Amino acid sequence: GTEFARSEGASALASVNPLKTTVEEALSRGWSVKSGTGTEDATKKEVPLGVAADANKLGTIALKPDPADGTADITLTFTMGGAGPKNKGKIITLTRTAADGLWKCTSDQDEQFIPKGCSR
Repeated sequence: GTEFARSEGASALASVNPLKTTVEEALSRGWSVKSGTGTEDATKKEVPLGVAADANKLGTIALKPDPADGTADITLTFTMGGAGPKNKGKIITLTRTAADGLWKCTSDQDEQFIPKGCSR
């Protein structure tokens, strides 16, 4: 009824959207990306995303595959387990397709709370 449903969606997207850059910069070096926080590992040539899975209390951030080397499709998901009733259990998915390097955003939210630039 009084849930902040549109702001929840915007907050979730804002937690994962910046990670596109992180991913591209790693792949441009020929390094892999791995989930979580920490330091670059020059032995395995892995760069962490730099963000904790629970950085945003609306939900959880995940990367697949983990680690990711750019030779397969990458997905970054925000799973809204901490959200109010309209958005609880919904998932925003950013996918980078390996064949062309393009990103897309899809959500299974109700259409009216899907953030700008994302589709069903």
